[PDB]
Amino acid sequence: SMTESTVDRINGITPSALDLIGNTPLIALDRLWPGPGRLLAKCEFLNPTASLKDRSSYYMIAKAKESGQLKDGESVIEVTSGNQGGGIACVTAVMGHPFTVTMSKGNSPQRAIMMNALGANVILVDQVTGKPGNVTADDVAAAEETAMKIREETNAYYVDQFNNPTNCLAHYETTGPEIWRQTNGRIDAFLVGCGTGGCFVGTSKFLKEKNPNVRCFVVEPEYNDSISVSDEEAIEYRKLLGQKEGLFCGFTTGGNIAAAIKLLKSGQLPKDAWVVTILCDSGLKYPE
Amino acid sequence: SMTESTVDRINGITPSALDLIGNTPLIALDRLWPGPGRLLAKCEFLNPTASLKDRSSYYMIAKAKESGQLKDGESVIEVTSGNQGGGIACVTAVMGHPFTVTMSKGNSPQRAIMMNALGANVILVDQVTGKPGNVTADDVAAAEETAMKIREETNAYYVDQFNNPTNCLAHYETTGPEIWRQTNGRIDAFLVGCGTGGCFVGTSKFLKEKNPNVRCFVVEPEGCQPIAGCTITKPLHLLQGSGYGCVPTLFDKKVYNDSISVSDEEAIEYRKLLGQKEGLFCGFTTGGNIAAAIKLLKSGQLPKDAWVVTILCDSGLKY
Ligand SMILES: *Cc1c(COP(=O)(O)O)cnc(C)c1O
Ligand SMILES: *Cc1c(COP(=O)(O)O)cnc(C)c1O
Repeated sequence: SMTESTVDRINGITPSALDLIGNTPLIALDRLWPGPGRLLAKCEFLNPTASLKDRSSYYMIAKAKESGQLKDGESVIEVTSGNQGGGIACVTAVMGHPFTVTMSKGNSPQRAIMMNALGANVILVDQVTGKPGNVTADDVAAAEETAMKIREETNAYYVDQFNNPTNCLAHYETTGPEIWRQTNGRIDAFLVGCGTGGCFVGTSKFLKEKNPNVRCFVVEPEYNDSISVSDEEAIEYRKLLGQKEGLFCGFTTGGNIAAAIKLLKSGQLPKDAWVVTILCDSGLKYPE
Repeated sequence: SMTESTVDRINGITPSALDLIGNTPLIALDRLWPGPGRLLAKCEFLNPTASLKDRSSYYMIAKAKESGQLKDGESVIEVTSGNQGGGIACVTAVMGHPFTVTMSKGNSPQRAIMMNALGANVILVDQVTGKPGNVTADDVAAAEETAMKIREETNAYYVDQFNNPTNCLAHYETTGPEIWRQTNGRIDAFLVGCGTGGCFVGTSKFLKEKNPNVRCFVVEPEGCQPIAGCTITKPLHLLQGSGYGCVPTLFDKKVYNDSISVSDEEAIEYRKLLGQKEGLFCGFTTGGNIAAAIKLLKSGQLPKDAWVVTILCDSGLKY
């Protein structure tokens, strides 16, 4: 695991890509936010598939293996067009698990490149109500139906990212503890968006144990509280993060940065507040 | 710099993206190569612009600042469609240097996305002899002419990646020392492709000082082996960022043992195998490096227990 590791990445040898997961830098965005207070963020784009999903992917596979639910060399299946696919693909490659992915033909082919490159068997499922570039709820229901049919036929382990509790456990045992150590306990708030919610629930649960006075915010597009963010704000702060800090990240990172700056300006926090967010993935994982 | 750093990235705070450069993991590819001997590789794709060019970019900017040649807040310009552009873009963003890039309209628009996202001012220059998707030497010469014209007006610092000796210095002072420490001195051979030649010349020079018995190999595309002295029959290959038809101007034959040739088909095969066996999606030059290192392990030219070290140059996502 990333918790018990004796691995020295700086001055030693890294046994495998699994040891590249977690213990990510916590960077100061001191140029983007020169004060008062400090904006810091976990560089989750420096995980081996360039997203925070390496953590949840690693936990969900590793814990299925430990439980006996997933046997050596046996098949894994997930429904995804996103970062979770790349993460599971990387973990299953190292651990020697055949991995099948279902996703809608609706997705840009670009969404399968990394998964396929890391040895995923990518099944493209016909759209039911959507058109190229628009994957609908019925398009997703169909991808799900294809994966369930394959799972019943093969008895592959279904990762079930949205309902697997080892998703949040990853962040409770790695992300949160790392932030607590890296800040030496100096942190007034944490904030991140929710897809599965693993990152927010796991990290916030751990931080509130160390210090219940830490304000944890969900970033909501268009638990202490929520901060709302527009697509225009996401785009603006994605660009500013690049221009000021030299980090090309995705749109959810734009949103997190824009929410964190609103939170620093609000006066809800002490004048000298240290605010921590997540740089979720690389900007390279997006077309155009 | 990356040499004097007290920064603790694991258990402390990373001041800026500059401190994300170098001290990259040296990974054991023990599944791709289960023995005998060992394949090791620097994860240069975990630099902040996902290429080894963060090192050479950082050195060329930092050393121009130290020399006085580049003043605070003054302009930088480079002719580039490549990983070097992203690296300079990242370094100049942190240090607050306006950065202008020239490149041929011939290049895919995709080649400008990262540079532009990190605040690079991208000037697209009309092709002279090439067509969309085919950038010729005359197309590149034109981009150069546009950058020199702009440089006359603005007096920007010209990075000059193919002629800047601080390119090699980067790898002499970081890459080589890291490999030497991370292996605790156990390395029988080093190998990497050559574009500018910084990585090979710098790393090899340092390793041969620690141990002159370390064999250092250049990875060359089949039919494009200038450094080996062989005639060029195939100018076009898939090893993007390396395998230029000329012996690089920064090349130093005194840290060179031999060349290992690789086909396009081998680059592709080992790019895929690196992904399927190790979970690392890297670029074409990484495919080539892995295929040359495996060929070198299988050859029997080295001891059966040999430790061979190469470079995972960039992410597969940059293509
Ligand atoms: C998964 C993901 C999120 C949200 O993470 P969860 O832990 O699933 O809530 C945010 N941004 C990106 C880019 C993601 O891939
Ligand atoms: C630049 C580059 C090389 C060559 O390294 P040099 O130090 O320029 O010789 C190899 N691979 C990739 C992907 C590069 O970008």
